[PDB]
Amino acid sequence: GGTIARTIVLQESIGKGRFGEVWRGKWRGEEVAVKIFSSREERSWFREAEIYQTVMLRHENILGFIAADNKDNGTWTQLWLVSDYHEHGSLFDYLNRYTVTVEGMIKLALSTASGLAHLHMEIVGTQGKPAIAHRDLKSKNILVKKNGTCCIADLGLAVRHDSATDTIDIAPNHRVGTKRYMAPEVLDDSINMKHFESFKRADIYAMGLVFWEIARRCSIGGIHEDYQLPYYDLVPSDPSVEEMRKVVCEQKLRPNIPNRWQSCEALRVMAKIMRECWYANGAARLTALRIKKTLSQLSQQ
Ligand SMILES: O=C(Nc1cc(Nc2c(Cl)cnc3c2OCO3)ccn1)C1CC1
Repeated sequence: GGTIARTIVLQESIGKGRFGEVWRGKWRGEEVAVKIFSSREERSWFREAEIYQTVMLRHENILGFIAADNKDNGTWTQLWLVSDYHEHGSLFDYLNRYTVTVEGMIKLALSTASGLAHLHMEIVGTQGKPAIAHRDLKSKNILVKKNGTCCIADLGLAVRHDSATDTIDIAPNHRVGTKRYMAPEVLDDSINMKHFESFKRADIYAMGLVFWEIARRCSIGGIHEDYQLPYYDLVPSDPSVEEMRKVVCEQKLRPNIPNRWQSCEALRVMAKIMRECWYANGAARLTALRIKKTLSQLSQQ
């Protein structure tokens, strides 16, 4: 019989995401992470399996996919996605728990940017990889590895591009992701969803917000900010699209960039990146590749 889900033993509930539930399990004694969906969540499970099985997707900054599988407990069927397990868990949890050095902040930012640039990059060839946009990037969907680098997870809302015929592989709906991190053009439904570049540009805005979350926790001489989500100072917990739109589109506010960040070159570079991710017009935003190059150069300095 089956060689994956059949031989994995669940040990601990991690939490619920948008769809399904995440567990820590053991496969041949090795820790793995398992996202479990019910029968009525088959479409979400299949789509996420489909994205993870994209040719040439594997990358140190994308969550390591092990397998999609079914498991029948004798009463109902569970739909499984099995991945690498990372003890730290999400970047959200990590940044709540800890402060980071300049070096640590750069490692988190660069690795996140490298993951995104890999998603975004079309790789030509017989085993070519289509460009992929995530559509729900946030600190809760990025995991921190033991080596202090990040990998991106939760690929179920992603869209894939066919460059040749110029088509996206699904018919995407407006506003599928996390409201707090929606780009201005997503918030007001102005985004042109026939244009794949628009989804890439929306991801960059969200990454900018994640970079802000990280930079806050960069402690220099004991001085740092408390952990906050972007827009903590302007919208309620669990904000509505209208609440978000009023702040982001009408008032045109972005997360505050503290004065203390100009006094350190690494923070200065990060703050400049954030601004250039946060333009209301997506076409003006930096690319993931450019951001990766800037952070790579910085980590060398
Ligand atoms: O939570 C922890 N680790 C952890 C959590 C993961 N979450 C996810 C996410 Cl976010 C999305 N898709 C998944 C996941 O697992 C399978 O598919 C993955 C790996 N490791 C440690 C704090 C206990």
